Amino acid sequence: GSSGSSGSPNPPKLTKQMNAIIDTVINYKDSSGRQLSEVFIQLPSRKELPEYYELIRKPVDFKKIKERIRNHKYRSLGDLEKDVMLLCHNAQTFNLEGSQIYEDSIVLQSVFKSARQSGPSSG
Repeated sequence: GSSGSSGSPNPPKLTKQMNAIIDTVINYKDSSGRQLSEVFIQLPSRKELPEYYELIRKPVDFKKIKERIRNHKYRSLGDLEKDVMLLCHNAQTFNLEGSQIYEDSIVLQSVFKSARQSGPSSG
């Protein structure tokens, strides 16, 4: 099973870490201005595109991932990875390979990992 009440609110050292990563991933750009996270901001409704929810297991978005950090939901950094990686995979599953949205997914990932290290942390 799993347990861990949300007694005290995550510290500034942890919360910040989460933000840094994402804040960088979502802000990360590839084209000459055309961001990628754009197509990863909001998702299609269940009525318009239901099939999406049929194949996709957990169609999560970015607005939700962030809403959690501010909701003291995520217990540890790992949790963030579970979603972040999910929000990406979901795409590679829907969007064809070597496609426009595809490549992006792969990129966002490379940025996520790097972020963890390359951040505001300045000894």
